Amino acid sequence: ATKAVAVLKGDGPVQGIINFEQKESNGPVKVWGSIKGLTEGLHGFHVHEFGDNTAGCTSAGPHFNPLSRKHGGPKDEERHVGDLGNVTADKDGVADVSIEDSVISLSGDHSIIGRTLVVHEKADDLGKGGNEESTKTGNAGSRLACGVTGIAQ
Amino acid sequence: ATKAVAVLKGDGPVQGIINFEQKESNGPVKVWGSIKGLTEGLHGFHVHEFGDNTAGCTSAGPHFNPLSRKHGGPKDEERHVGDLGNVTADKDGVADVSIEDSVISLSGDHSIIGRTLVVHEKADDLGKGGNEESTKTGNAGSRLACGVTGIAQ
Ligand SMILES: [Cu+2]
Ligand SMILES: [Cu+2]
Ligand SMILES: [Zn+2]
Ligand SMILES: [Zn+2]
Repeated sequence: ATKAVAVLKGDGPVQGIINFEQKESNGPVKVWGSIKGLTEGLHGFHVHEFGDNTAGCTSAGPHFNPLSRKHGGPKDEERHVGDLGNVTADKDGVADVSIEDSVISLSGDHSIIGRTLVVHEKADDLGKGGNEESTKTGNAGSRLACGVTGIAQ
Repeated sequence: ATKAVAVLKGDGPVQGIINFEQKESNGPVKVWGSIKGLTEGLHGFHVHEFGDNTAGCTSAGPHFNPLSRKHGGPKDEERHVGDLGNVTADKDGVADVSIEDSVISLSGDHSIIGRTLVVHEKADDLGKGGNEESTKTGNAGSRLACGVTGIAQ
């Protein structure tokens, strides 16, 4: 399996380790791990275009979007490659992430290797919020923690 | 030109930003930037195999070595792909890095995207130290700071 990992860090208490596994290069990516230091509820969760951490999470740029589409949820045809939707933190502040996605890859043009995984302040509205922002970022708000996605063993 | 960047951090004071530019795939990669908080002198500088920051610099693994060769200097035919040799810190603790290398790439099999750049405590002996450690790490010692190499604009 190609395997990857992103270690999320930010200026606040949010931190975690997200694993990626893709046993077959033409199959889906499994995404799992823990994020702690979160407020309870839903948090936007995306792969952004750049693996650039020179100005914290800001320099990651927008959502990874090689096909130049509008923001959506991961179940939508109209989405960014990087749109993984939401993760859910429990009342103890821990999101135990478990996602499977067939649009991102660990190889090829849709590869997220060397790109930044970001967990956001608020819920991703999945492009249904009735404004321009909904259609670019899902209104998920500010970037709480991020990590460059790296090749793992 | 693909571009990449690594932001180096560790537990101590060592930190910097390293840029990569490769105008042509199969052309040389230019490597430049600045690392501060170093002791004056030579410091080993390598791309390691994994972009895995879960246990700090230790989980980056060994030098990036897809051709299974012995450790060397960047001018040697017998080297690891990740062997970028030494960088030099002036008396104010700053290494102004400026390197061109044609063995690493920002794409293909020798791509360092998603892999960890590491700067070391001691000088790399470029595989000429006559012990077993020399042919693996160059006796560069401990890992002061590291960063996952990410895609930049
Ligand atoms: Cu995002
Ligand atoms: Cu090294
Ligand atoms: Zn999006
Ligand atoms: Zn080496």
